[PDB]
Amino acid sequence: MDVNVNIDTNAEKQAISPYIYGTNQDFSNAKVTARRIGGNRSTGYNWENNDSNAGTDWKNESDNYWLTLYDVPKEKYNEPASVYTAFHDKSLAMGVPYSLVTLQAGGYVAADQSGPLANTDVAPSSKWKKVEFNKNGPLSLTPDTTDGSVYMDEFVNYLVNKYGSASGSKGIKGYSLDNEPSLWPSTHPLIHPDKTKCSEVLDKDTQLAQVVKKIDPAAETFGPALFGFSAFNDFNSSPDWSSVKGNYQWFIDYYLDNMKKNSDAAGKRLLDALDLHWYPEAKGGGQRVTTSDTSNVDCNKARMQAPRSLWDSTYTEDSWIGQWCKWGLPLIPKVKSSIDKYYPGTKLSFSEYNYGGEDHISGGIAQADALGVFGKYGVYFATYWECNSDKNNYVQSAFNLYNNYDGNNSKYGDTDVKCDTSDINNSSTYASVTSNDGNKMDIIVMNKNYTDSINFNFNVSSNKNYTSGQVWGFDSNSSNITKRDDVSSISGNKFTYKIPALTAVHIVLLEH
Ligand SMILES: [Ca+2]
Ligand SMILES: [Cl-]
Repeated sequence: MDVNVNIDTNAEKQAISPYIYGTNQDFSNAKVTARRIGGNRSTGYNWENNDSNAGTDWKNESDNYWLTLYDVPKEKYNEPASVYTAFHDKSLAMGVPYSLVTLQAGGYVAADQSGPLANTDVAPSSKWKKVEFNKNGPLSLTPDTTDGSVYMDEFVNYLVNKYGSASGSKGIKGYSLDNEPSLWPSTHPLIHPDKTKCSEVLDKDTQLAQVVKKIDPAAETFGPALFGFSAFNDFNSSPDWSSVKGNYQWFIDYYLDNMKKNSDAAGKRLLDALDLHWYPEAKGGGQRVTTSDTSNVDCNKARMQAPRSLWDSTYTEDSWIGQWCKWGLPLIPKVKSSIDKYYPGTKLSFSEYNYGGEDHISGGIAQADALGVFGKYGVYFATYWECNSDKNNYVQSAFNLYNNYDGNNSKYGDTDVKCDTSDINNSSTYASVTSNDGNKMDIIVMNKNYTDSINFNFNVSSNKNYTSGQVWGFDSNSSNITKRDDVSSISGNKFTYKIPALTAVHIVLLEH
């Protein structure tokens, strides 16, 4: 089929945030620009001794899981925050410019490593230390592990003491206000048996964000870290939602408006990034696309289309969101409208997401598309979450397609520009320019079609004169990014490139 692509390097310009190419889990061979330590294990992580609790993901088990996961040596097992310092040390060693780390708000953190806890061990008990936000006495780099409490200000202070402020080269840049708070009772029944109130989340986010700003005025806060659309909507059927709803379309408006009001009252921004998790509910072939089963072709197809629910008002996905909450899709324009109406200047983060089929071309194309979307639509931060025991070779290809396509860490541009394809069903196209190198334009082009090749007819409107194009890509035959044939000929900033089915490509155009 033929598809036209119209690029204008002087229209619809948008700064691409460098921190969209992040992860929660390290890749064996993929370039990242941001890393998070967060998720379910964060809520009951004790910084004083590194103990944590799995909650209902793993038998309410209190253990050394985070010590092993983050490769803390045995002689640092009892060093405060050794899990977080191993983590941020690795960020620095890798040259990764942004670490997002999680602080605790659930209410209690593991006191020991006694294994699976009984329902009788519900907090408060000898199994739990109480979280407090403020110590109200002098801070120590050697916190007391023998009392019944753990202090968040003392924790951040330890980290800043080691690394300095976020304003400097080594500082941790971001702090997450715990994790998935409306799921505290079902993920962490032993910490937080009761449903989380809208007023409770607001208050805890507000007070925890004030601790961060006190200790590191330059550090950024991420909240509320909502699990999914149900929490965006009515904070997962929060018992107090009816009484605080008023005119608010959804909990996101309530949350933004009140953080704005709370920030104005405190005299400083307390929320830097509205932080959200997005595991697509989109289905194909009767399956949610997050599945690892790639034998299901209609599921594979839905997977590559699913990123369209983030931005495209013409796309309808097969899900309960698509059926019952059409008002909330496409997601990013909706959230962006809420930000512009309730808390202007707030950034948007996706600290967990995963499109499934990680070891399949449909999983790589969907991941490549999600990364394009984040960059085109003003996402500040995003961190992929691993769902398939590191069987993620095509996910890694997508990351490398952007920032290490040639194995020499050549990267995508920092400025998104107008790049309109005539077929959004069968293709995705992103173009970028690099603010300090006018010699080049970078284009991501994917053929989402399962069987047919696409002749892409490119029309670049620019004052630059591009004369050569190089091409790198992956496809259904290999996750390995191979250098493909050069662009044939460029005449008057126009050229053609034929892409086979299920292929994702990075095109580099040069004036010279
Ligand atoms: Ca203590
Ligand atoms: Cl949540």
